[PDB]
Amino acid sequence: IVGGYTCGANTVPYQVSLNSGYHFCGGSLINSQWVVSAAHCYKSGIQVRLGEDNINVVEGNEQFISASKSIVHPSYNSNTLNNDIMLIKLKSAASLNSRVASISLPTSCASAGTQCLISGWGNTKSSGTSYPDVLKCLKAPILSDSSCKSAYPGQITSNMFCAGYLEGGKDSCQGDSGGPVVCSGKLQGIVSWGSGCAQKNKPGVYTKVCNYVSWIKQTIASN
Ligand SMILES: [Ca+2]
Repeated sequence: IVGGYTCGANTVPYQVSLNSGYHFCGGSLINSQWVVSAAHCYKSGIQVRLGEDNINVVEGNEQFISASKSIVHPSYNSNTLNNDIMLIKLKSAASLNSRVASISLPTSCASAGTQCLISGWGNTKSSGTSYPDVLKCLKAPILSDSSCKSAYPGQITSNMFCAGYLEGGKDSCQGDSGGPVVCSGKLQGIVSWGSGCAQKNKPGVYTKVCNYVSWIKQTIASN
């Protein structure tokens, strides 16, 4: 997250870190057994880390649970990042508590102009690299479809939305991929892509989770 703030330990209790020996992506806990992330975060060999604040210090509220299964969307296209969504099943259920909690899936798609909470352990610099140890947060508004398409001509599908600030300075970034975009208390987006981070006229692009609720529900009813 570039231009964000330190969230505060465990104030984003649905945020997970995906670890393959190191943190490499975020995700969102949607019930005790399942995490939503980005398909471009797929790796074999994922451990889900819940209850994290500092990802480099065991502070006492973590749960580390191996994935048993990962399910990339059947229509994921890694070239365009259309359908950039994945489900990860935990080998055992998380113990839900004040620090480890699920986020609701949406009933309706979020509206342009809504301010959402985006969070992650990704890079904090637009130019260069600095990765934080504690979770960072950003409030960013959803942009209109027309503004999103103008920013990335020929690249935005109906399964993507833009959020952020066209002047630059505030955005998600590498290492935040797969993490949540929460709007009105629901998971509406997944950190998916953008041209650099926090550059002028290049807002973040997010997977539109409301288009995937029926797939998520049928897949979790079946696995
Ligand atoms: Ca920790």
